[PDB]
Amino acid sequence: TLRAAVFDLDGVLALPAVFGVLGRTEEALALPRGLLNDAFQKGGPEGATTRLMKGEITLSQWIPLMECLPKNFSIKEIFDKAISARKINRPMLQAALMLRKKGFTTAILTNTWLDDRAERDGLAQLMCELKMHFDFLIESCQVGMVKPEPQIYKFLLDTLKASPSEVVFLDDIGANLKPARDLGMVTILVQDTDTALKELEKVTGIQLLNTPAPLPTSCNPSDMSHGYVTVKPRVRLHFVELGSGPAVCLCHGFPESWYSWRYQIPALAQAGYRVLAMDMKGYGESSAPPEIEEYCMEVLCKEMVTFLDKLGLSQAVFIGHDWGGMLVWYMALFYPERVRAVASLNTPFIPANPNMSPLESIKANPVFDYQLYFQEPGVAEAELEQNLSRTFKSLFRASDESVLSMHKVCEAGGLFVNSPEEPSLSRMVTEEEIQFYVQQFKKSGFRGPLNWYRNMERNWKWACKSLGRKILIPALMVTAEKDFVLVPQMSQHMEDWIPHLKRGHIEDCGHWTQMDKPTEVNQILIKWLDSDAR
Amino acid sequence: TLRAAVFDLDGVLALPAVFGVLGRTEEALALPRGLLNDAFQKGGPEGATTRLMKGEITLSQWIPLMECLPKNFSIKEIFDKAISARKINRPMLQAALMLRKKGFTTAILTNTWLDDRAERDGLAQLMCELKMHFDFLIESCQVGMVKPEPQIYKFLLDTLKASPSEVVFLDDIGANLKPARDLGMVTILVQDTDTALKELEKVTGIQLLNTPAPLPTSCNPSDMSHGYVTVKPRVRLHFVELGSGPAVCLCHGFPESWYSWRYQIPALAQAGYRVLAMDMKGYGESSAPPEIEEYCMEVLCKEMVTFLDKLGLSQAVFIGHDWGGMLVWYMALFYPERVRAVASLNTPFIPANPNMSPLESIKANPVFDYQLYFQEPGVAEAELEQNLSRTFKSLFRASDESVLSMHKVCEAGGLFVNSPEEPSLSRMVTEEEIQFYVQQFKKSGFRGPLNWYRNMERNWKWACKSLGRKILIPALMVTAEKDFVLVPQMSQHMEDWIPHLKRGHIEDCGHWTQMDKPTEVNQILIKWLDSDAR
Ligand SMILES: OC1(c2cc(-c3ccccc3)[nH]n2)CCCC1
Ligand SMILES: OC1(c2cc(-c3ccccc3)[nH]n2)CCCC1
Repeated sequence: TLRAAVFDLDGVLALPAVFGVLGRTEEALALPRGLLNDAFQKGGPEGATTRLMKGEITLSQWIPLMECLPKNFSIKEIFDKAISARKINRPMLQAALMLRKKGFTTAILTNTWLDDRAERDGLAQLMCELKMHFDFLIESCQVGMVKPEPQIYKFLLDTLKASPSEVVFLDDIGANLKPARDLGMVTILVQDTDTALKELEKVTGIQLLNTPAPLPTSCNPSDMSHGYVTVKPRVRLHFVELGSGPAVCLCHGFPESWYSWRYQIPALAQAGYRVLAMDMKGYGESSAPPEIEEYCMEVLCKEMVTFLDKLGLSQAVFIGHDWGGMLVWYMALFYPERVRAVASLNTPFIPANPNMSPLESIKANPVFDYQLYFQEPGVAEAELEQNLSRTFKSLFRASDESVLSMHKVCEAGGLFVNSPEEPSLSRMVTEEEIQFYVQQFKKSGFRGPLNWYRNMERNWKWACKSLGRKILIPALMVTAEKDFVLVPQMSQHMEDWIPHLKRGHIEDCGHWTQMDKPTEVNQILIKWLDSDAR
Repeated sequence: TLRAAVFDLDGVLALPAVFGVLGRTEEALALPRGLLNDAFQKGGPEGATTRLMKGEITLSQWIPLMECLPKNFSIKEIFDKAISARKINRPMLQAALMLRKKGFTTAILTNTWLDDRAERDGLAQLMCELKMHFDFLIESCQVGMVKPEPQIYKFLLDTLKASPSEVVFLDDIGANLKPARDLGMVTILVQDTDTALKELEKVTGIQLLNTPAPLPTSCNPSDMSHGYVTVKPRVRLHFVELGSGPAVCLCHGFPESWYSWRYQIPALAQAGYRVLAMDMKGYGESSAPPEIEEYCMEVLCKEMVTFLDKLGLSQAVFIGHDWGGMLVWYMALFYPERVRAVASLNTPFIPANPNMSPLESIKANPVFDYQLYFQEPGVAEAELEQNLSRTFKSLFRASDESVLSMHKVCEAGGLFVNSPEEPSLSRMVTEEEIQFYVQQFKKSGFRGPLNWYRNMERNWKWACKSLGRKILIPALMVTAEKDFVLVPQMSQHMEDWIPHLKRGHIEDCGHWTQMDKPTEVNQILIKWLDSDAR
């Protein structure tokens, strides 16, 4: 019985193989077969390459291997092209990801070097992306041992804390497979990925090939960088930070958390962006003052500006969902100099009606009756705080899983009057994911979050000041087909106020866009960021 | 008697003035005098410009002002050049900085616009740099009021919480000065900065002109973004983060804090870098496990790699001082792919002697006898923790202020045997700055920090593995003339191991480089970052 899987980097987790080059260089440059790729191996265990793979010398020290050849011949150039062409073998990583999800201890065992080239970042980025998905990364140059030497396999077994018979070992080199096999490990010679995965599938008894498209990488709260900024005495804002590049500020809706962006955080960071996933004022680890006025759009926007000020950021791309989407449009209208680009999921931009009170506007639409239920302080707090597990299980559901109506809420006397005491677990969320929201809401409750709805008149007066303005900065509107509150049609006239507005649309998607359709959200956002936000 | 100072942005805190352009455009393009600059003012209070300055419309909406002129004529281009040429009037900001340090309430009052141009970041950066140095920033487009209207001055007075006679008002426009003067405020017509400062000097009774060069901007701990990363169960690393751009990781020495970089943090962020000022393992808000082995170079370096991994950073420029400088050279030798560039202040790179034990090496040099005193667990902790204020006041001193010898420490039985109970406050530190270090050291004490010295044999064995390597990545060595422990001569042979090594040297500088000579440190580091780290 097996509980561990070991993968080689080159020719297994990363394709094309490092030595696929050479074979290609010799052929292309019409050089004698094997000359290059044998001069590279010169001296064997006492040679320059073994010293490099053991970490005795760096790649730049090794470049002068050194060793008729033409004028336009460079080992540096051949190796730069080879390392840069090498991309993650996605089906292989997907299989490793599946085995780990199924309880396996996963590891990368590779014959690698200490890269000190000017272009070393390319490989550093690749290793950073791969290493996060595995329990261990064993590099020859770090341990001072190499494949095929028997010592590295005994080291591998020690790190895994497993007997040889409990381990699968995948490698593209037969010589490096042999010591694993002779110790009693299950081995796979990797030629084409498909047959290697068929062999891995048969041995583990787990479906790896032709499996449904997996969900994007999520976040483990304890493995994140948590940031804290005091925006004013007694008001501190919490955020989760990941990646380098242009700052992308993610703003959640009601009754959410930074965790609502769990599928977007790794994806956007990987796309070349510095992600700042907020816990909005009144939520999670951010401060939750009791006063209603502390949650009016003007104060919330001013505090987001202070957040940028204190972090030393002149600009950030503002991506919002729900109430976050609303704030995000107001950041673009009142502080365009601080907004690099603006994007909203579900929340349209509707200019304020100066001739109609917001209470008149809300009463005119029956979908918005829950907003009137949210007006009286204490009422909705009591219902929502009564049973936190019930609250999140009832709300966080796909379009087909609906349990709550949202209509006639005030007349019925609550959101959960037609709802079960023990709602079933939605396909979008795990029990553990629900419990995270439960734990975050135990700190401050629903007073702060609900206060976002208690400034209708205040927000209306402030928004009326921007009635003569137009949003001329890069903007994106993402509509969700099955959002029965924030309907795609509500966005129809936005081009009148945002002429250069770009659009995205997600079919079979409910209100909880980020967790309902994570892959589609990431795809739309990355495409727009790369084209409009740099 | 005065306690408040108000400055205009244009033609006062920022030069050249916005309208210096036009006068220059008309002249250069041989257009009728005033045509441009009057068509701009068309309609007066009901005109397009007043609507813009009140925040009714954006700058891009205003561009089509609109209004024989040539083919190669563009208001967008004229305004882009004008805004980009405008730089901070450093002597004016320096004067504002002096008044605020002397107890004054400072404010910026400006007739400005909502900038939504593609090049809006330039101005956003300028405002971000200026606003941090003032109590208030009053923008016409945010308040819906403009200069010269009497309402903005009553608003100014309200925000300042001061009577007119307590306020100095500086402006380059006579019309906008008049309402402040007629209310009873002291006013200054700003033409040339020197006479304006002479007038400001006479009225306040504070020296503003020809004052000694001020210290760089420092950090107020409560105004910083504090980050926290768990590198392994029970080990969390704390850092202060400021700025955008390439990640610059600052590593302090013994017995320091992230705060030792207080003068570098704002400067490097302003230079276009993302500063991550660490609380090294065993210090401040970072975890301090008791075990000695937790502080060996191999573990500390591995944890710094995990820190980059969890933050989603493939690379960071590593700048270290003292023990931080040592770690930083080992990051370059063992993880070159994760180090964009490497810089050390005072700490030279000396390869390990494989034929001599580190205890033999330490005994051979009498300057290093304190390291032998630091060996026995509990001994140095007791002396250093006895009186924290005394510990920091005795250590943090300039080359001329020496109170401790560091020689014959073991024979004398301590670092402070020749030291006073109440040492005088060094010129480098304030009482408040000393108290910050006192408060940070109250959490974990000196066990963790001292354990950095308790791995001599372990560190020696690990360093011996890198003896065949060379540092080929961008590197900088900064020597301090009067550091009597980390002498500039100790660095003499570094070119043998780091061939492309760049150098910096600071005269009349002791061991505490960052606080001794902050201006010179910032200048050397920024110059090197911009040339070698991108
Ligand atoms: O959070 C809900 C919600 C979301 C909004 C909203 C308010 C303003 C703008 C956008 C959305 N209002 N209400 C969805 C589930 C139950 C209430
Ligand atoms: O912190 C001190 C110190 C600094 C170092 C050091 C150790 C290793 C490398 C560089 C410096 N060893 N000791 C300076 C004041 C009292 C001790």
